[PDB]
Amino acid sequence: EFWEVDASTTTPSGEALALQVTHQNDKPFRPVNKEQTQAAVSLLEKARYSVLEREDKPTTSKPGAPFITSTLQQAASTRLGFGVKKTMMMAQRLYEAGYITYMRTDSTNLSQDAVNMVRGYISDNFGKKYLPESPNQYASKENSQEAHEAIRPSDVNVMAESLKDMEADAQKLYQLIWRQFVACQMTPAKYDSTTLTVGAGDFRLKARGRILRFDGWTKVMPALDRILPAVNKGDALTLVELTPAQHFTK
Amino acid sequence: FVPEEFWEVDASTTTPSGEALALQVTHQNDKPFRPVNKEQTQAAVSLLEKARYSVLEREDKPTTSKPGAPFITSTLQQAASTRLGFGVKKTMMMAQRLYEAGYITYMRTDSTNLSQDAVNMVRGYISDNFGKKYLPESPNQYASEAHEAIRPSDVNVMAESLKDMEADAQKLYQLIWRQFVACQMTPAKYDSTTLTVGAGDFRLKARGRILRFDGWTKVMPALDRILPAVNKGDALTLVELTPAQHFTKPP
Ligand SMILES: [Zn+2]
Repeated sequence: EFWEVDASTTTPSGEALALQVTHQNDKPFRPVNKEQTQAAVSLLEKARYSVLEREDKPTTSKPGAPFITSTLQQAASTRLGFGVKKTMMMAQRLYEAGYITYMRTDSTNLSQDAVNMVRGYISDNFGKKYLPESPNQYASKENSQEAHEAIRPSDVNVMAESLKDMEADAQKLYQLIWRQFVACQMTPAKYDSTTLTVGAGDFRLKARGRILRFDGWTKVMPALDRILPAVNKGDALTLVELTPAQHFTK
Repeated sequence: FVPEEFWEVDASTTTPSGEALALQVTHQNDKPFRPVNKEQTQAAVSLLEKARYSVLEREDKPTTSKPGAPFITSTLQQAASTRLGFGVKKTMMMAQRLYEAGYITYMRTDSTNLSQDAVNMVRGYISDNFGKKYLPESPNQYASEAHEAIRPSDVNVMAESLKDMEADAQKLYQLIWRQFVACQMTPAKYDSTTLTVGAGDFRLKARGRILRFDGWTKVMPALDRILPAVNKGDALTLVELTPAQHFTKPP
């Protein structure tokens, strides 16, 4: 058996930052028993934590394409817990009430009027950094009347909340469709794929993930590694909790 | 630090689709699982390692996380301890400093009240700096000597632009400022999933939640992940059981 110790800390600005104890005395931390682990905890409890290093690799996250039947079914399942049957049923009701485009489609195509309508909405409700220079294209081939279209809101100015006549699930499904559509025409989110190294007494702790630099499309559609609060080399952290756990090789 | 009164045992599993699923033991023999020492934890592990894991139930439902009330003396001390690492005397001293300088309301109070002017002031700020979805239709009132909660005299004055206030007082102000603004913002909303699992004489659960709207957490960070698809009756592959205990900074 061996033990691991995770630590919960608070950044200078009061944000939560989870770390894993990786080293003690410059070597790998892996106590073999409760005795050694609890002693490490005592020491960890009394140490002063600070960020020793922050290694960044700039990255950008592109919004996803507007929904089609397959992607709507996957997203509704994941974000809303809706099975395939419920999803198509609610999509059907929405389509028939005239709130969204046809629900059976395998094309991410957006008509010209739809692109202009959403870019107008983005331009009116968000800063200019949220609007790409040109429309975001998904799927090769442009629109032309009777062509297929992605599943999208008939009118972007209509929010799920305004659908007072549709049942709860239909409204939730509409909000999901609405968000994916608006987000697909917004700019990429920008992050710093990072590794934070923290020093505490004789220990070294680490966290890996990404720090948000610009939310971009995520402002309307929350993105599903993990987002770490921004911290800089030299910053002090406040220890709030230590969690030792026991693991077995087999 | 303060060790929790009970240890806990987590299970690392896999679903029929091969996706990782993390669980926590909640019951043994139908009663709450509450091992008081490492020893009774080893026992539970021995029984769980040889058991069969099956999904008993899956629940998906919308949940909300309302903002907390504006600070009063006690809650400010606690938040300052946790978020800034300030001892009570240091907090009160910085508070006294911020007060005598006219930046915050009186720092010794048990009241979560906010004057009509204060409310209108902060809602105005919220309206100008955030979307419409961030401003409650009606103000938020909290349940509850002074007569008003600790809050900034002016919402427009930011900690950064204080003055002859030292570093910690500026930080203490930001904390007070953020709590004040967030208490008048809308709730954060999520879509939660709860999985219940059966194994031998034990029951375990997994809780996950997807953020749908950050609301108040946009200005005041809250202090979890996406659960894989599985259905009632699905068997799970057991990977490893992990006893664990939490040590938390004392009040
Ligand atoms: Zn076709």
